[PDB]
Amino acid sequence: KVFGRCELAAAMKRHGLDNYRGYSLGNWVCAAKFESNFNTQATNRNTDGSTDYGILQINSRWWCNDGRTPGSRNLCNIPCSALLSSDITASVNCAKKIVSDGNGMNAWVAWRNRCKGTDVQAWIRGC
Ligand SMILES: [Cl-]
Repeated sequence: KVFGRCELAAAMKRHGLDNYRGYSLGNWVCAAKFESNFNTQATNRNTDGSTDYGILQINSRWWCNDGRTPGSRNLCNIPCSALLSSDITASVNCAKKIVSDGNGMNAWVAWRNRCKGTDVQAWIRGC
């Protein structure tokens, strides 16, 4: 599915991301916009043989297992395929683990480059 902005904000809020580990909701909405364009089925292959999966583009070298990535660590203990569901539960649960790992939201390249340092509250304005 392709979420609307406020629709995703509300779902992310129900799943406990607002202010999670120090990151207000607009961070998570901005990250999804620029990672997946709000599409739960987005996928992107990388040079190291990994793939990024789903609404938050979770990576198969470190976080989810896709069975085809060298050096897999599966730190979210989840098949990557579950991260392509239209239900965001598995992606949120893994995102919570990622953002707790010690480098905050910097794991999300698009957030780091395109959201961090901007007024991210604008992403929930009008919702
Ligand atoms: Cl998989």
